[PDB]
Amino acid sequence: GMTSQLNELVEFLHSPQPAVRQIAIDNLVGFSAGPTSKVFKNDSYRPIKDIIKMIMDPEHGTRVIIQQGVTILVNLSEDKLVRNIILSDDKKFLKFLVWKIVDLTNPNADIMCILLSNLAKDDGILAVLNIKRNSSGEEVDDGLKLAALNKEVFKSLRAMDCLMDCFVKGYDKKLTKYASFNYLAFFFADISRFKLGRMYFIEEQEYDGVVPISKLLVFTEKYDAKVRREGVASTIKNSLFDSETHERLLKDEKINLLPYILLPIASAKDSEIDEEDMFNLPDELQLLPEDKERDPIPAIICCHLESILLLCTTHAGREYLRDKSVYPLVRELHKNVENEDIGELCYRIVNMLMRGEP
Repeated sequence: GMTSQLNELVEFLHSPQPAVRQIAIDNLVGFSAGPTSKVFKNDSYRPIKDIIKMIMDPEHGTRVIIQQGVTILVNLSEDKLVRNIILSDDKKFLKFLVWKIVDLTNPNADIMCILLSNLAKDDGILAVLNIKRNSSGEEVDDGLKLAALNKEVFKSLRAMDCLMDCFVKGYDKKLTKYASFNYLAFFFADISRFKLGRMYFIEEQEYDGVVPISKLLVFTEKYDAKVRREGVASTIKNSLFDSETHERLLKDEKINLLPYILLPIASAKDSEIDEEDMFNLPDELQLLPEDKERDPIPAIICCHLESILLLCTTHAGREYLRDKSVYPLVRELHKNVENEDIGELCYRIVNMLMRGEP
């Protein structure tokens, strides 16, 4: 019935005629969500391969065809086995994808960021850290016409550097009218789970001489972009996996890590901290606006509390946190937010900060 119709239809994705393909994918895009999507897994994932070729085709890959192909791939990238095909079957696609996001004339940038964030679960995503290009202008990389970079915006030839630039400077449609790059937050979140990924975020990069994690910190207070807050929260937590890195990161004043972990758990109104404690708080936590509130999403608060808890691993870290009135902030969070997961974490932090010197 429908299964029989779709099996025949999917094969037209590799018809030699462009007109035929354009029609085939137009009809198929609707069936990529829900039980009918099994059809895209025929011939050991041949439809996925054909769709990838259609997207990358420089002549016949129109705006609509790219949008429909990516929309399919976003839906199908829930399956782990499909993500494998997207990354490993053709190594060109990942290069194509990241470079087309940083193309500020690409109208399908955001939908592509969603695809990228889904692919970041598979550890084959680490390839992004090595994807560079020879020149700033137009270039042919393994038969791919890469668009010329905006030299005014992107100073790096590294892909990961340029994606950071898009996220940090492109929020609220500031680089492109078509996109705000929000879902790159989830890309950074999932890639920083891996060792080599964490290492990008906590080390100086040449192109702008800064430690990337610092550039994301400001977005913990971005209360009109829930996706950004969630991803950045996880990236910070994942960046702190190594105890021995904690002293360096807390004390680097150019990074200025701690205040942006604390701000989302701080409130002006529902919080009584005496003035002795308040004088030890970081500058950014003192004289808070009257309307200053905690992040309303408990999942995000818990993530920040997990970061604080990580920092409590080492004695030097515990001393740093104590000296910045982290205890009173945690106490008042506990007092004023009924959530039970938040509460459990608050006690675990206090248990740690109660320790002396080993």
